[PDB]
Amino acid sequence: NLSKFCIDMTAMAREGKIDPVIGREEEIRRVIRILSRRTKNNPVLIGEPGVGKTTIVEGLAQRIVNADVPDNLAACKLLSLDVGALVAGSKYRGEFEERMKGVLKEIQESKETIILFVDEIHLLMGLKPMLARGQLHCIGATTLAEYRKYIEKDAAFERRFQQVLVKEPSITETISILRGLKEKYEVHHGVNIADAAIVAAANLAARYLTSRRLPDSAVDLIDEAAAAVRVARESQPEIIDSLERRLRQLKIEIHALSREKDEASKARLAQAKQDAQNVEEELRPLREKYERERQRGKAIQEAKMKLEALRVKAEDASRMGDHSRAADLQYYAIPEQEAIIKRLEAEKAAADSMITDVVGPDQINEIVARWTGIPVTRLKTSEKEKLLHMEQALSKIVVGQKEAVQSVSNAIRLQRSGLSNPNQPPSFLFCGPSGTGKTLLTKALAEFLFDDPKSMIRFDMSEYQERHSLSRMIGAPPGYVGHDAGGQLTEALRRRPFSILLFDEVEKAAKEVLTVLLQLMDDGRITDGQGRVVDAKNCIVVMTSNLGAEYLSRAIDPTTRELVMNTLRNYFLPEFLNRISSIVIFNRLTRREIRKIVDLRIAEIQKRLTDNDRNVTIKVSDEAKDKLGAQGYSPVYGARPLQRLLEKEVLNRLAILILRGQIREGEVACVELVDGKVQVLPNHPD
Amino acid sequence: NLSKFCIDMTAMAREGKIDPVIGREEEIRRVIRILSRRTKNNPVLIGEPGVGKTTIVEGLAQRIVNADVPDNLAACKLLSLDVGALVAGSKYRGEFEERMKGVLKEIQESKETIILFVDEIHLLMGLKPMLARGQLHCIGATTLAEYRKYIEKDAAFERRFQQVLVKEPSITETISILRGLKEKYEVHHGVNIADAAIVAAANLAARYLTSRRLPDSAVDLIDEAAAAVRVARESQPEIIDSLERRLRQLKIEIHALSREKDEASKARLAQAKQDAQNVEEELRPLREKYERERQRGKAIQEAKMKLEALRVKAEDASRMGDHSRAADLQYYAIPEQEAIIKRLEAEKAAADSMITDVVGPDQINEIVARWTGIPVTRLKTSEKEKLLHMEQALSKIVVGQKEAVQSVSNAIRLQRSGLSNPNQPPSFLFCGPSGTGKTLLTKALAEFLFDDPKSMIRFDMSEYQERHSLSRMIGAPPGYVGHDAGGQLTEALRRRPFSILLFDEVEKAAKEVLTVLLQLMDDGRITDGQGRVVDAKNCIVVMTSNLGAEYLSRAIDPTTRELVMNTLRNYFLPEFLNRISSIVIFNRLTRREIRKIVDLRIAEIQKRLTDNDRNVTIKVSDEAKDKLGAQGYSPVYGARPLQRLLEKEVLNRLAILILRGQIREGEVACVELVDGKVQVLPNHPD
Amino acid sequence: EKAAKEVLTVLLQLMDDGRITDGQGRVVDAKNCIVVMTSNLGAEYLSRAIDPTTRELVMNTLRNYFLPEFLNRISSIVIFNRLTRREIRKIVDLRIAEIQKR
Amino acid sequence: EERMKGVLKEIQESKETIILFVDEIHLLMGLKPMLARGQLHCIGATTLAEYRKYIEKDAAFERRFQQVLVKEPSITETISILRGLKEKYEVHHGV
Repeated sequence: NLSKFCIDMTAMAREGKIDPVIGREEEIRRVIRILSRRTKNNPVLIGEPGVGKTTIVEGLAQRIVNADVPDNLAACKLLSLDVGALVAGSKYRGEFEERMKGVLKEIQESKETIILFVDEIHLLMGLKPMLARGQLHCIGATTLAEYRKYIEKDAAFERRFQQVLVKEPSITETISILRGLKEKYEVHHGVNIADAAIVAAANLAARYLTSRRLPDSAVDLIDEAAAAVRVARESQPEIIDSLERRLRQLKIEIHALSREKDEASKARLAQAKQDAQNVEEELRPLREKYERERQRGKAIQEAKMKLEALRVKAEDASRMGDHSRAADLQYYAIPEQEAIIKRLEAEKAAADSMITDVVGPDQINEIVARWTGIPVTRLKTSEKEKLLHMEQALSKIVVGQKEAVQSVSNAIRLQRSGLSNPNQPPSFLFCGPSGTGKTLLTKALAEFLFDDPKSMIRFDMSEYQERHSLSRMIGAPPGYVGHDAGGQLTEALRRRPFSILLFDEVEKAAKEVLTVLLQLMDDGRITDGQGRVVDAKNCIVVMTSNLGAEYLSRAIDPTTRELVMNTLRNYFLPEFLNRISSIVIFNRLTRREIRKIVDLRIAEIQKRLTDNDRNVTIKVSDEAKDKLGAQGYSPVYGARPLQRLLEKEVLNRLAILILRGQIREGEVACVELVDGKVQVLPNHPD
Repeated sequence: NLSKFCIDMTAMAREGKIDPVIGREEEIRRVIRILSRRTKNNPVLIGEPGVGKTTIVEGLAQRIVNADVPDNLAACKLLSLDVGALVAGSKYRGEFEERMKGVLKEIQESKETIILFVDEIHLLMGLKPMLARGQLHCIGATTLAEYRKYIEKDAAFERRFQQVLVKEPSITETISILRGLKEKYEVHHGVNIADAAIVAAANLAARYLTSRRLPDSAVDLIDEAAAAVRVARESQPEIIDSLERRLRQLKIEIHALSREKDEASKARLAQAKQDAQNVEEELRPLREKYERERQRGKAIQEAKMKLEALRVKAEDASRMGDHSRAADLQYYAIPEQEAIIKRLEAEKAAADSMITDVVGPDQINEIVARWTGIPVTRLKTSEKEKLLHMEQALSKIVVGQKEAVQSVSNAIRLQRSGLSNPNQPPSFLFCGPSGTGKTLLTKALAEFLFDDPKSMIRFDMSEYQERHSLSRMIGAPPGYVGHDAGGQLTEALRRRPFSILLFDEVEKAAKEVLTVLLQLMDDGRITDGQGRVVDAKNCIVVMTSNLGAEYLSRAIDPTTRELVMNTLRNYFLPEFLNRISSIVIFNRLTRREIRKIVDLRIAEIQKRLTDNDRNVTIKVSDEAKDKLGAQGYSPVYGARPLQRLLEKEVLNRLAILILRGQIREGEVACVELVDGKVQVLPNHPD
Repeated sequence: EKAAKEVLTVLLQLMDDGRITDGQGRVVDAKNCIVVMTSNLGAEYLSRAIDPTTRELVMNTLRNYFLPEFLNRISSIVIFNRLTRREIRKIVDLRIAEIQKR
Repeated sequence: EERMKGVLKEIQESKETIILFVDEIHLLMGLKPMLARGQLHCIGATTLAEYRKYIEKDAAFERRFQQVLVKEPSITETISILRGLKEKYEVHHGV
């Protein structure tokens, strides 16, 4: 028989080597209905890669072999066969097609109803399975795109098929499947785990390592964690290996002195004999407890092995009816094995590097850290304390609208508390003069709430005032030219959902993209031109304005607030306008805060000084700062100009004397001013 | 002889593995006489996808095999080539090219005359049918879109053909064809079906499903419901299975306990044998009647099967002319098979309960439900009970304008009553204050008549004050600015046959807008600017206004209403105003309805608290309710901002304390107005 | 000044990435590199006597051409002018020096 | 193919857990050793280019491997490893 390429699922099912599936049953029954459906028997599943749609097929087969299934299909069997393996048969398609017809017939001339799951089904593209008229069955599963690319472009084949979707499970579903496979994996490493670590780890992978999808992601996370900790238990303790290297060098010394004959040699001979003694009679306690734990875990492993083997054999026999041996094996070998395990556990509990075989969340934390280099500190923060401190925290970054800060704070608070629409994320639309750090405000926001620069994006609506600009920016359905670039916005949502959304020049926008953004607000997602309606619940969305700022006199009054109220209600649909978290405003910039910013400026300057060993002592006279500020305020950009202004107007002469070294190590940057012109004074000429 | 890629449809007919389709038989005669022509007898069908135009082609073939033929086409052979798999599966067009060649020439090897069906002939473009008009026939079918974009371009190839069209099936067609398919699917399934179930099914299938096309949509959903009923029928009852599982446990326990020396084991073992006999004498009656009804359905299936077998054998002999032996079969098996059928129905009805072969509409209703996310609880009124509870149900949504909603309900009753002008759906003029749930009322009607928000689209007359707005709303020819996006209302109606048409604040829409939408509404229809066919007599249209608020004095009297309507008729065409089925009057919202409104809002709050485990109770004190109403009362807009007012007032500090924990789960959010500025009275200190 | 503003965008990235993301996504560091870009609009204001008043005219002349922060993510603005007849003759002397060298 | 199986077979003929690192693994892609998970053991290594060219095509391998890049070493590290080398290199040429 040419079962060469085939793999009998039902075999391992009876064998029980297949992993125990969990959850997602209604889908299974849907599959069933599709099978017994006459017109198009074809279950053709679709989902994102890696999710182990495979796992789902196998779980259905598992449910099958228990015979609690469609009767007309209970007598049927399932098996896999890699299409790549079939085309691995030969090099050329011609001789290959002989193998293929062999496949189609070999199953055809099979007097027992058995079905094949054609994984990666689309690869039929590269046909013969027009033989499908009920005499046979298949099972389809592959990604959406290529399905639309080839299957959707074949009527006859497809009018005989029925797309099946795959929802991506959520946190709780992880919790389920992970708690399930916990025992299996712990055995395969002979280890222990606690739950809260699993919970966190799941959430964490969900948050940051997101180039892949739930849930197998957090699974392999568990994997690597357990591997690392199992490597540590498998490895000798640091005291043990140091002891052993020591004693090796100790017997080295002992005998090297046994060669020489002089009183010092014999002295350190006896001394190194005592050394090797001490170390050996100390290690053999620790050495032997290490060995004992090795043996304990060993016995544990093999006991679980025979335990589950008996379990699967007994389940098989019960499915058969071999009652006598089934019952005796069950109520004899299971209980004694339980006793074995419980006395093993008792002795391990009494055993008190002695590492806790149980893993810890901190472990996963370190792992994800080296996965993304992100400071471990920020991770172990539950996203709650930061909330109870974010307000003043970000105040410590920029100042100027305490009220705006605390407002957006309350907004995100009400989001995370879950006291609103749980699907439409909070939305933001600013107004006021640039220079404050509005951008920078959002920036600190992100790197505090997602802890990443790239978490920010940028959108400037002059670039988005043509309807076709909208088209390209959201991408177009594959039937259009936008198929080669797609939607940068959309694709950004894809790659990193937990991120931030900037929008600017919104006054200069096209009305249509304005409306699709309004939808996004009320949608919490966007129906792409392709069908992948990608969530936004992990997003933050900001729009910019500076128009009414012409009202801003240095001074907060409600009067001007209503001024710009109308000044905006005119601009956009008041219903649309009802979709901000709350109206976001600004104000003028009194001198005091500006010179405070100057203090922050000289601060980051001293920071740059600290970046290297160079001690430099910035002495900004009060009046220095005073002139700096009083000069560089921009009625159009505030200190954004003044920033680089002072940057130049110090860094120049600073680096001058630095290159010159005339102001030497440990010296003082006496930041001086000369008659209305700032001039730091060199401690010396050449 | 590479017919391998093609199937002899005529054979399949003589094989009798096809389903006799009905309807469009005049189209059959059309294409028949076309093939009788010598001018250009190779037509193309104008066909919308998903109509099973296939089914048409096969009906053609079936009539063809049975003397329903112009003698010129005596023994022509309709065959079926999978053109798609043929063209796209070729990795290199050369093999594709030689395939095309070979099939072409071998067609000319017409040992008998054949006429192959082919589709998507544009896919043959991307000119090798060099002699199609000679030595060749063409069975074409597609939408007019492809005919235009590819065929209407070329001259010779196109002019070789003729145009024929088939339309969307009416209800009645589906009715008949489903009545046909009833028996076929039954015989494939061995279950029962209710006529009216099918009727209401296909009805809702038209109501919804516009994605897919009738009829075959109704067919497939019927099939799915059927298989669901079949899966339940295939399964043994869950109570029996559970009992038998318990019984297997009991057998194992018996084998385990009999080998034990203890009167505990012996007593429970006697108990186990006893209850084994119990559950056996329990299930085996029900188990055997399950087996029996299964044998009944099996007799049914095989009886109908041999019925069809002998009947088509007799039909074959008829086509042979064996009237002697054909009539012998007809009068020796057919009515006797029917008598077998009658006896089977008799014994099955006499069995009458856990499993029913019939298909309650509820089942397919659940199917379409999880196809739409709406309970059939909604999908059972035919708008009748939707009316007979309209007043009350809508009141449960919004209140305060009992007169206005009353008139709305009356005129909508008239619309449903089929006696008012069905061409011109009743139209309405909201007129009163603002922020009164006005747009909320619009959406309320929208859903209450559809139970879905997508059936309502925003169209404010404020953007539509001019004839430029006219051109953008009504669409335009290719040469005007209101055309590129189609027309807003044009496309809006192009999608929906059932929706409401929002005309907000129409005192902005100029008289010209009144007159053009009069052209529209007077039959609920006009011709779009883009140049298509559009009619929405099933849709709904409603206008709004608020200039009557200015009349309204803080407490509707016709006195003020009189002058209001005067100002309207002299501001807006009184003849056009006569198209308004009812002027929707409103008054000053007194404080009681607003109190109840805020109560509904805090209800939305408490229920979103329920939306998670985090759920405490609000206690809005009377004075708090009243004061907050007085505050958020916006005489400019009723209390439209009062909602944001209230939420920002309480919900902020609420969540603050919550995520701090000053009040824990389930307890009271005692909203007690302190100093007129209520504070969320905490319960747990620091 | 004639550039496609999206090429300008990728250049601005280069200015602010230290590297660049490509069609392969991969990134290659340019920290050890520098960049040059020129214009010749100011010739309008070119009339020898260095005066500030013109420089702001030029600054706005190019503000309207690019993004503000783009013109700020720069390291420094560059300015040129015509040549003094004396330095003209000087560079000619350099030329004849080149000549005698050849 | 057959010699490849022979050694592949020869793998199965193993006293202890035989591990066969392989480089250029793309060379076998541009599937044969899809036989036994658990029996065979290699380490992957190539250019990121080759990663996307052949690693990311067969979904089987995609579930069967995990990548670890190699950051470019730095200068001080060069100095160190070069001291290491320097020892043996001079030993090779006594200067």
